[PDB]
Amino acid sequence: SSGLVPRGSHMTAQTVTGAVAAAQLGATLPHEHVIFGYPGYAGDVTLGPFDHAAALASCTETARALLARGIQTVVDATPNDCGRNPAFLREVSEATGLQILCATGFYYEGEGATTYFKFRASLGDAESEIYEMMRTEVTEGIAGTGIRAGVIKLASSRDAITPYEQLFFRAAARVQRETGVPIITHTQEGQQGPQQAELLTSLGADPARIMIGHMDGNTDPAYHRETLRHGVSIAFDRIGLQGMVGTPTDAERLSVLTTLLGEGYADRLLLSHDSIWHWLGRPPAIPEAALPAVKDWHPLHISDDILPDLRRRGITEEQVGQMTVGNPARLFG
Ligand SMILES: [Br-]
Ligand SMILES: [Br-]
Ligand SMILES: [Br-]
Ligand SMILES: [Br-]
Ligand SMILES: [Co+2]
Ligand SMILES: [Co+2]
Repeated sequence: SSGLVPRGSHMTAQTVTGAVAAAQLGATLPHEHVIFGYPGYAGDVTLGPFDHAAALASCTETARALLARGIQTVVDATPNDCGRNPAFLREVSEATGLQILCATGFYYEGEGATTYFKFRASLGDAESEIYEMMRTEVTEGIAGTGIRAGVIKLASSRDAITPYEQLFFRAAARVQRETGVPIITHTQEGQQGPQQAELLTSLGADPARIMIGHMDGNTDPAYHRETLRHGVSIAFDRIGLQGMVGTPTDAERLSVLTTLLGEGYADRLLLSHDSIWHWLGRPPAIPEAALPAVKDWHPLHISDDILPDLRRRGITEEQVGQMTVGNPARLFG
């Protein structure tokens, strides 16, 4: 246990099929979405119903393809208000053997279903209600199913971590101190990474259990270095999603990544795609102009294209193993 180890609290990762030892996690994708729906998708149920058999077939096919790559674990980062379905994730996991951790949390103000908790906040202690929800889902289970969330998902807006969002950050810090559960986050358009790390650590959350995400959204490495100073991990977790409404290209992501790797930050860098295996609501109508922005946007892209490109650029087998196996084992295990 060299380096920065988690402050003895959580002893094993909690997956949708039960507890799993850190050493059993293996190569892991720290931020993906088996299924996902933007708030409102359920309102379009008549014309956009969930085809369970089709979704299970497509998702198990993806899980099998990941296992072929030696990826044994996926962290599903889907917020409670964005189509999270623990029971479905368990079906996919039981069917294939792929380990899946699910999340507890609400999305950022710009895209989440915010009305409910904004209302609860106007009436009383919304932070405490959110804390109770997170704590119960992490320690006891979700929706009475016994399936527990293995990570807390937090998300902030671009210009600030809004009052609405801070309710979740404060509740999550409290649950993190009590259980030691991992925290993963969404940052909007390459902003607030430092602010998130400062806020969570100042609230007492363990930096060794924190992964600030969507950091590939910023192409100035000083921003990543400022975030990393807090002792937290950062994830380039939308690899393959290029030029989509402002995101950098993978070439730009790799430049920052290789610069950080050359500066010895391998112990704090994680890689994922933020892929969606099966969309909820009506199947997305992909515009002909956006086809290139999503061509590498699937979960086999890091295994097949990114890792070999890092290796040929001088990144070592040990560094790749640290990012894809070592880091996840410590952060989620
Ligand atoms: Br469920
Ligand atoms: Br279902
Ligand atoms: Br609020
Ligand atoms: Br490799
Ligand atoms: Co996100
Ligand atoms: Co995501």
